[PDB]
Amino acid sequence: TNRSTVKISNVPQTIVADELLRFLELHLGEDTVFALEIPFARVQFTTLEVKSRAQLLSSQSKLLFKTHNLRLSEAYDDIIPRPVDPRKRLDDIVLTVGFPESDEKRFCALEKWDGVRCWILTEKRRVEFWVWESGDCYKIEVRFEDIIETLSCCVNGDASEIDAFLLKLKYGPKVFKRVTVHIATKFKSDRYRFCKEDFDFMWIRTTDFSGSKSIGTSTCFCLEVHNGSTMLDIFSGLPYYREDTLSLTYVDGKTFASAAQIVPLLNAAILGLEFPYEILFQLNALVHAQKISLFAASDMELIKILRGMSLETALVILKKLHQQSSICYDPVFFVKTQMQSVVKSAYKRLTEQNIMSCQRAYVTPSKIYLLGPELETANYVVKNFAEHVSDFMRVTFVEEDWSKLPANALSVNGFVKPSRTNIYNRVLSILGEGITVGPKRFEFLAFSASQLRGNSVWMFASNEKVKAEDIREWMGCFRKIRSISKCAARMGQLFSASRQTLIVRAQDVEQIPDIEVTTDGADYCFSDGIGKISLAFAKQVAQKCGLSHVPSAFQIRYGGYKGVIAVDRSSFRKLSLRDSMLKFDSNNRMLNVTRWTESMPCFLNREIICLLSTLGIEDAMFEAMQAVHLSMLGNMLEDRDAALNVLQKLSGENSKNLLVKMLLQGYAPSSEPYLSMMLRVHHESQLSELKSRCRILVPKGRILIGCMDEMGILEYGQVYVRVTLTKAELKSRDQSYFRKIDEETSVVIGKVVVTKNPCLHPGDIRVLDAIYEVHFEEKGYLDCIIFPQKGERPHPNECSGGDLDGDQFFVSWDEKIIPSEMDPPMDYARLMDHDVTLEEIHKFFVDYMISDTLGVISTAHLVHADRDPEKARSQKCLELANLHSRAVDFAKTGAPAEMPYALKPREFPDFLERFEKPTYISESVFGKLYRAVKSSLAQTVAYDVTLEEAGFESFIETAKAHRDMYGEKLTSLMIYYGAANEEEILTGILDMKDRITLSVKDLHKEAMGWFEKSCEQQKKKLASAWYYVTYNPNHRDEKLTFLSFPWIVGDVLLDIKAENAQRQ
Ligand SMILES: [Mg+2]
Repeated sequence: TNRSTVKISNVPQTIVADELLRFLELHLGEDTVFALEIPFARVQFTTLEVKSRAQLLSSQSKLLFKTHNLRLSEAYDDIIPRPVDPRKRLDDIVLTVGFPESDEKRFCALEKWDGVRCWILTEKRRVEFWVWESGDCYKIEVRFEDIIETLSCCVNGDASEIDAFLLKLKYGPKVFKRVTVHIATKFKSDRYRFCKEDFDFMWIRTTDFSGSKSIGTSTCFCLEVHNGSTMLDIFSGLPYYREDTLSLTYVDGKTFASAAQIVPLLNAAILGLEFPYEILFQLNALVHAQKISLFAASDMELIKILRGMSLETALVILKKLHQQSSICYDPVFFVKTQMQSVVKSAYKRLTEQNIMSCQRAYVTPSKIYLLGPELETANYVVKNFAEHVSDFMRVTFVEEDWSKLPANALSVNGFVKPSRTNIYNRVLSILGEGITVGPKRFEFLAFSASQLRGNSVWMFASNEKVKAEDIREWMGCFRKIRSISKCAARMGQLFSASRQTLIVRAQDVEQIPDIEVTTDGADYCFSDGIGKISLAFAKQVAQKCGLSHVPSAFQIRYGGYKGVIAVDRSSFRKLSLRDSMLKFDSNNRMLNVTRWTESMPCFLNREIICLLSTLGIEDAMFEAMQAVHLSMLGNMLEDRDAALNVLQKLSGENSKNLLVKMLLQGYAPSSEPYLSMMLRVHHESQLSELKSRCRILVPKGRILIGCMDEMGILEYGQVYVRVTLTKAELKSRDQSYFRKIDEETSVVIGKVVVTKNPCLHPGDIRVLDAIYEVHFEEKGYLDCIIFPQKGERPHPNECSGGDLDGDQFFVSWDEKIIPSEMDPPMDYARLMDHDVTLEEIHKFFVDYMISDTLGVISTAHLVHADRDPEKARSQKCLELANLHSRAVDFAKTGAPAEMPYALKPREFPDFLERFEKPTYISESVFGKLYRAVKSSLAQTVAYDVTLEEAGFESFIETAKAHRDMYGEKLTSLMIYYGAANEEEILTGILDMKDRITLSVKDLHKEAMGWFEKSCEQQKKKLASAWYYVTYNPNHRDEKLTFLSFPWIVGDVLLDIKAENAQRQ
């Protein structure tokens, strides 16, 4: 319960471990100390009886070495994780990994290991098995969440009822390797040495040590323990322990041994002509999800039954097999039952609805996890190659728990050289040789920047029609690119979502030169990515995007000139691009607009709050703004303000949202059940965000796309910010921070704080001056901060490392957070002849995994910023800001940003919900916001529908089938991914693709709803909407529990409600 690791009190640095080893011998029992640490010293004892006796002697205060007293304090983190309970440390056991081969009582002994040291750790929730395969030692650790079922087994004779203990895993263990340095053993106390049993060496994560790779291809661990008197262990401490002991007999698992370093959990080549894109992937998906066993899919019966039957029914039956949460030990029986009890548009929907059925694969450190076809937003590559959409595969590299791969897993990081571990080599080998799910071999083609951040890789099966290399030829990569950075940029440019604007003539594209100052040594270009566009081209681009207004600037990727282009009414050339926007060469002379300039609501971040506090904004100022935010959030369940205060701006909802529709012209949020539940979900999301990432909205502030003034009027330290006034801002206008330009928009006149999204170094917070230019009408910039054309240094450049390639700048006129003084900024300062190879791109991906994520670097900066007197100007914080800049620049220079141990957060703020880390209270630097958030958190309508929304007699009742079909589809989606009882598009938002899986059934319902409507439409569309409302609300006692079927036609329902209210 304490791990016997006692944090020693103040001790001198001139202390010998052998001295304390022998001194403790004269004070406690003989050889009764396990481990010892001296840098805040730690001593681990053998048991909890020898511990609490030193504490008893510590309370007696007798122990005093030399002239220094010892105050043995509370138990800190374990020096070496060992089970203090003598019984929990099981040694010399027989461990066999396998799967139940679809019988629930027979086990595939894939590989048997003898001498396994099973350490069942409760405080640190993990059971670590120490194996000794070959000549090296490996540790197999389950995580107490891997175990979905622990069973009491009887593998040998029935004389002993309890002989083995099964450990059914759902994610798969993390395998480590015993690697030593053979260095001097003393090192005073040393970190892992001084142990009684010589627990030296390091534990680096590696792959399946078994030649047969039995660890990966096994979903269960069997622990043949010598004694069955261990009921107390392997009990409710191990999750899901049934008391019903099962008789388990071993079977030969030699037929499932695969030596392939890729995809160790797939079916063998025992298929004649079976289609792998629709069964083998789905069968392997079932095996990985453990819905059926590996022998359940490799058996002749199921293979022959699926081969004989139709493919569409096969997809349906395999999906239904994947539906149930238990392990189907009789997939043949399930398939036969669904066959006998069968109860009897087009795949190219991405060309129209921009949604693909992608077959993603999470490649863990030692296992493959195929996840079948899943609906996500389509990208340009599949948009072009929809003929082979089933040949794509979104390969993601995870850490055996569907979590992000740690840098420690892929790199060792007391070491002389950063030697990459076996996980990095495995990822490189998989990216090279590809994933082979049967006949289809998925080999790497390219990845996106977000995919790089998400550790996701696309792989194409080399179909006979088009090879996986020809698509790379289409995308323009690996053709003539010379640098890995620009190769990755070109690869990612064709994956990010965008809108295809008008095709632009190459002759109409002017090339206006860049603006560079080149002062103070650094070469700084003012027009780093900002271009131009004519007003006519702007209007046609706007209507191409889908807007009725002309945005000030568009973030574009036209050809290779990636950047943002502003609307100049003086400009007559169509596109007037620049050289500084060039990233790669491309003949695709057509605009690809990602996002335009809109007045996106502002919201602070923990990094922005940290820097503003460091520059001199008191914590009592942020707390007041968060108090206003929490006041706005508390009454959203009880006031109509949520229509234009929470959903409109705090969340991603807009004027076309259904909740906004029924709140702008509807009743209170708590009146309607669907409205109340969706508003409660939004409330939970906003509170969780504000508690995690302090998105404190500033009404006097807007996050705006950076832009440059194309005329020389704006000077250094001066910016132009003309923003369309919000409704609340329209109500309270004509202030010192604004002046009326039009009936709708106003330009800031006062001081403005400007910083980029990362915003980690004190100095990116720039207190610029918002000035009104007499040329506001001539150029008409809107919802975009206008950086000066000339000056000592470009303002986005001194905003950390920002530039006008579409980077959004945090701009707020709110005087409360505007610093009195601004810190002077950081400096923010190779075409190898070997060209770009596929292996080089794989190495770039691997090294990006080596580099620590921007999120963890920002979190560590927060940790080191919440205690130091200089919050962000601290040496730790400045060095880690430089490291964060290196991590951002990794997309340009492939040097991983390995955060050192000195910069690692030893103890984490209470604001960050890091339960594994040792938390310290953070009442110093705006940690009061978390406490305020917690304090704020811890402070049918059928008749109404039939009256004010269903006045016209519908009497259709055709929506009952939809409620039994679309409701069935929603229940299927909830069973597949969801966990709550929500039936709306936010079902998975408790979410990356749940809004895509959902809102498609509603889109299917919308198609189904109009299909059942014969159109006028008052007798068809309104009738169907009223029938759905009556089916859901009036018969809510039925077995539907949806409350969202009428919301699929919710626009029509709200229109009918307004029409009935208009007639009244
Ligand atoms: Mg940028």
